[PDB]
Amino acid sequence: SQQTRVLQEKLRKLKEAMLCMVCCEEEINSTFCPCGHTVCCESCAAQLQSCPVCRSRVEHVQHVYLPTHTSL
Amino acid sequence: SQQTRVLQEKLRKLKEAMLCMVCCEEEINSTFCPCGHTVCCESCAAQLQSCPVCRSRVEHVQHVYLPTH
Ligand SMILES: C[C@@H](O)C(=O)/N=C\c1ccccn1
Ligand SMILES: [Zn+2]
Ligand SMILES: [Zn+2]
Ligand SMILES: [Zn+2]
Ligand SMILES: [Zn+2]
Repeated sequence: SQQTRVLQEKLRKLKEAMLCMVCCEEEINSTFCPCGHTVCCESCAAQLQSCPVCRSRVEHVQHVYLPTHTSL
Repeated sequence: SQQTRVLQEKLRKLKEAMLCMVCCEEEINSTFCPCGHTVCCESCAAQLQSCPVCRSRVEHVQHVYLPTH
């Protein structure tokens, strides 16, 4: 039905929100400290000197283990 | 259809996985440092000495801003 298409869109947007905002290919699993923005995979986070959301300097990157994480 | 029911179930399980493991009522927004387990809301994380997942000592709690919030 049309409702199947609406639910597919909600699921797609929720899954896209869990993907790295820089590469769009890997799951988010890293936090920029101290600002706390959690928007990148570990490979993109290692290459950024400032946060891509708020431009605060990245003092260090904290790996995060989230219950939503998935793998092959 | 049955497909609508399958998608509703996937959405519900994904949303439940974003809720605090201690109170089950608020969204997860805090990380235990240095282990990195991100399983609690701020109020539940504030009072724990050890991580509820791995038992590592909690040196501090980092607030996290997630795009799914
Ligand atoms: C565009 C995206 O794939 C990407 O940026 N990849 C690596 C990188 C390089 C510089 C900064 C952050 N990430
Ligand atoms: Zn990335
Ligand atoms: Zn930031
Ligand atoms: Zn809680
Ligand atoms: Zn832990």
